[PDB]
Amino acid sequence: KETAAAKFERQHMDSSTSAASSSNYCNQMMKSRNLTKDRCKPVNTFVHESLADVQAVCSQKNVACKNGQTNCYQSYSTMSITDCRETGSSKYPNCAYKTTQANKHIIVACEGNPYVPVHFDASV
Ligand SMILES: O=c1ccn([C@@H]2O[C@H](COP(=O)(O)OP(=O)(O)OP(=O)(O)OP(=O)(O)OP(=O)(O)OP(=O)(O)O)[C@@H](O)[C@H]2O)c(=O)[nH]1
Repeated sequence: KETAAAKFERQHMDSSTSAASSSNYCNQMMKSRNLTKDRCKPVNTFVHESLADVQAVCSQKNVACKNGQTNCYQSYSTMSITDCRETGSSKYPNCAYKTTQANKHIIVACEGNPYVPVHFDASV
């Protein structure tokens, strides 16, 4: 099956673009990363940094995860991100999203050997 770390890259990494310029970015990216295949994933964040930079967050600031697990980490630096949020008009299979660009600290959960991001928890 798909590994958790690979799923995290597919759902949350987009180092190919410095930031969402396009109003259409989320519509396209939610679809192409398979986040709209079986339903419209309601909220999803893409991070525009190198994979090394995001993996490094697993050795940065240890914080509580929203679900109460203790294995979340907050980036010391802000990073460029895009939040995709489903619209109220959106109806599967024609999922529609608002594309919001920001620079924020990311919070990810890390697991494994190697210790790598497996879940996007929040941005702050
Ligand atoms: O920034 C984000 C937040 C989430 N995600 C993805 O979504 C999945 C489900 O994670 P979830 O936290 O349960 O989703 P959401 O409650 O709607 O998050 P939220 O940003 O909407 O905000 P919250 O978690 O804090 O809940 P809330 O909507 O504020 O509730 P309330 O204030 O009215 O009481 C995660 O695994 C991530 O893959 C993301 O990519 N970027």
